[PDB]
Amino acid sequence: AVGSVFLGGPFRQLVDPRTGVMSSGDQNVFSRLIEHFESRGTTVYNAHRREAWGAEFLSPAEATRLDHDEIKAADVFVAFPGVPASPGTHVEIGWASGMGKPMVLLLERDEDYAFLVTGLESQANVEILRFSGTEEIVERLDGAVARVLGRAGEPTV
Amino acid sequence: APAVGSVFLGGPFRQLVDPRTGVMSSGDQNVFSRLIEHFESRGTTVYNAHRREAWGAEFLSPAEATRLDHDEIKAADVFVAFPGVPASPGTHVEIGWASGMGKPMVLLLERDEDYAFLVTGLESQANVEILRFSGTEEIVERLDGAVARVLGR
Ligand SMILES: Nc1ccn([C@@H]2O[C@H](COP(=O)(O)O)[C@@H](O)[C@H]2O)c(=O)n1
Ligand SMILES: Nc1ccn([C@@H]2O[C@H](COP(=O)(O)O)[C@@H](O)[C@H]2O)c(=O)n1
Repeated sequence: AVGSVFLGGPFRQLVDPRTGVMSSGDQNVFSRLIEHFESRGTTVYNAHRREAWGAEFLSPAEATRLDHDEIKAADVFVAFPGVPASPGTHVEIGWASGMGKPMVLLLERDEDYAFLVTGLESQANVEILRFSGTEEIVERLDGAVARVLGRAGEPTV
Repeated sequence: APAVGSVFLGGPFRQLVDPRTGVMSSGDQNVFSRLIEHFESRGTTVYNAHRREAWGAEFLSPAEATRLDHDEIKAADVFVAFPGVPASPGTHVEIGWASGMGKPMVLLLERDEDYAFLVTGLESQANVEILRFSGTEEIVERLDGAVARVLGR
């Protein structure tokens, strides 16, 4: 029941400078979430896959425009803010919250996140999904997406 | 040049609070204070969390901080911020709020340090001017010109 999702998360910090690409492992976490949605026929926008995991980077101007456009187009925004913080994902969190996009933020359990990320709870249309592994995310994500989509339009601060 | 009514000043906060004392260092408070005074002495109202929260001694809750910052950014004529090295998580959220609402922005980038693609990419896709700097005096000398240019659009 979800037409499209934008999936965000750390990119630069995950690129191995020796290889110019994200590891198999980091690619796998994003790929699990991408396939989770795509298997239901949902369109998934994701820069990491788009840019061949770091091998075919866009220019900063192109990356920025395309990401904003894809977030605007998508029904829901799902993202890992990152530990340490992903600068681009944090910009994206600002774009999405500022435009009233339904959001699911994937936060590592027992890690500290920014005041301006956790403070979005109850003030933007956001659900926080704390996780201790990728399987937990896969198990809980559909419920969280459905809830924030169900709230789209409810007034928020 | 356009009249400048108000500025929201952002930058690293958590990473600058000395865990030994619970407050920002003198040197760090001074950077923000100089920029605040720069604007206020020129008739411009300044919104700034660092001063508001007593340099770390009087933090707001995450919810209050988030709401107040978003509201003050929405209110302000221009957004001026240090994205930080290393990146300030909250300032990057604020950069997203400001760019997303089409706010005139001046981003203060340390010269010869690397910043994010989605920050430098704003230079051409949003109403932003990047001001690279090697010291506080350079920022103070160049800020009015940068503000005038973004406010003019
Ligand atoms: N080359 C890049 C770098 C970041 N980004 C966007 O910003 C986020 C990652 O930011 P970082 O590289 O700063 O961690 C991703 O969610 C992605 O959408 C991008 O689309 N292309
Ligand atoms: N307690 C806090 C923490 C962050 N912030 C906002 O976010 C930025 C700082 O983010 P960090 O603390 O993540 O570096 C500032 O520009 C400030 O406006 C705040 O207003 N109050």
